[PDB]
Parts: sequence; structure tokens; C-alpha cells
Amino acid sequence: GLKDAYKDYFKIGVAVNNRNVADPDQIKVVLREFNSITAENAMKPQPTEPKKGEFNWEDADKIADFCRANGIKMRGHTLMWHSQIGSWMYQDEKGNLLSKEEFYANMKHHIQAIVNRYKDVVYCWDVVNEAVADSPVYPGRPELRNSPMYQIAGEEFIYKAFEYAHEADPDALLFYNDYNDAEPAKSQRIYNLVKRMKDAGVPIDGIGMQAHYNVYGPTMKEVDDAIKLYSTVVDHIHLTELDIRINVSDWERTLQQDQYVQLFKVLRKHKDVIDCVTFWNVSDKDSWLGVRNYPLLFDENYKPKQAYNAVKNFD
Repeated sequence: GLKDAYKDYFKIGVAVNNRNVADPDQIKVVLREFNSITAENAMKPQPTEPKKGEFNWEDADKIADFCRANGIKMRGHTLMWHSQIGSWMYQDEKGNLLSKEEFYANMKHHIQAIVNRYKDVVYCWDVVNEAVADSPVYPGRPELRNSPMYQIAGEEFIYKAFEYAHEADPDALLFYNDYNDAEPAKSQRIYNLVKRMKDAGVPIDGIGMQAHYNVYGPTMKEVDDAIKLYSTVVDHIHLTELDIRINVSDWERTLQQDQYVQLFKVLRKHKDVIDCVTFWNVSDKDSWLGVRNYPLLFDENYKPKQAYNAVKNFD
């Protein structure tokens, strides 16, 4: 078990689909290896509430019950995002954005509904996902993505999402989650956002590095640097959706093993702040990226690659 080999460092997590927790083959692996679960899709805004007031709890209830049942705590993925979210939250179906008052009321009601239903099992939440702009942000352009949320409320909508989550479960750790988390320009922006949040008194406990890396990746030097930067502003860091894609050869196979091995070194050296490393999907078979891309430490048949033994046993 990976969770065991890293007992003294951080939890080892995985994001699951409906089958991953219903099939005894897949369940065996999940239960062996991981001590943290995220719903891959069952807890996002559109899946759980595609029309105002019309909830669909069925899929998430299964994964949560799986987690209650086997004594694993969940990361709640996510409360707010520009994708997989019902239009109704920010616009009126003519296609006109709502006012900041209605938008806020929608975000509040949704967050109360979901946080309240799973707070017994969920230990932390990705409260806002992917609000920072992608690189190249010229001097004086906005550092935030220009989503409908941002168009209605500016940066404030982020502060609110966090206030509402905190009021709904004051004991949950609250994370800002984003991708290209080790890129030099974007991490600076992610740092800057979280710094403004704290200076406004927003209750943010942590940063989530998605860690969708590749094999030319970002370099381990950039990761190390990025974890050091985020450490100067929060007490808590998670890798939330770790993946090392190739874009199989035995030299590629090699490249990707080295990469995993060296990454987990860096993480190990930062155990103090790193609480959890979660993998997106259990195996290459389930991977959002596909079997070709050969991400993740288990293969199309849910079997440990050699790279799994490299990361499991270290120093």
C-alpha cells in the first residue's frame, strides 16, 4: 500500500468514478493503496445541481457511502468553477448575466446544500478551481480568468465562495486549486491571489497544485520552487490531480519512471506542508488522458507498473 509507505509524510489519494467504487476488482486496489478519495465528477456543480433547486445526489452518495463505510475521508471537488456548472448560477437563459446579488445567492445556496450533505465525510474542499489566467499576462492586464463569474463580481466572487464554505463547515480546510501550478509566471499569480485573499481576511487554509505534469513536465526545480513559494503564504499544500503523461517505448517508460521518482523526492522533502498527494484516476484505463498517454502508476489491467515499486520504496 502506497498510503502505508508514506504514512509519515502525507496521505496518498485518488479521484474515483462510479465503477471504481462498485467493482470488487477496482475496490480491492483502491482500498489497498489510498487513504483519501476525491469524486472525479460526482460533486461538481452541474452534476449535483443542473437546475436551481433540482439536486442529483445519487452518484456522490455512492462514493461518500463507500468512504463512510471504509473509514476514508474525502476531498470535496469543487464548489465553484467556470466549467461543469449550470448556466443558471450566473445567467438568465436569455443569455444575460445576473447581478452580483443573485449570482452570490446562487453560489451560497449551492455551497450550503452540498457542504451540508457531506461535511461528515469531507475533510477539505476545492472551493474555487482554476480562476487564475493562463500565461502570457501582459503588464496591467487582469491576472484572473475572464469567466462569467469574474465578469459579474470581479475577484470578490472568490472571497465569497470561501466565506460561504467556511460558514457551512468551519472545520473544513479550504483550498484554492489550479493547474500549471509549477510554471514560474502562473505560480506567482497564484501566490499573489492567495496573498490578497489572506490580506482581505478570507478563510483560506491551503493551495492545491493540480500536478497535471508531463515527462518534459515542468522541471523538478520549478516544482520545488513553487512549493517553496506557496509555503510562504499557506500552511497546507496538496497535490490534487497528479498525472505524468508521455506526450509505449521503454525509454519513454524510463523517462516517466525517473520523473515520478524525482517528483516524490521533492514532495518528501516538503512533507511538513504537503498533507496529501492525490492521483487523478486509479489506472491508465480510467485516466481522463487515455491509455496511450500512459500516466499514473497502474496499467490498463489495474496492475502496478515497475514505477510503482520505485516510488513505494525509497530511503
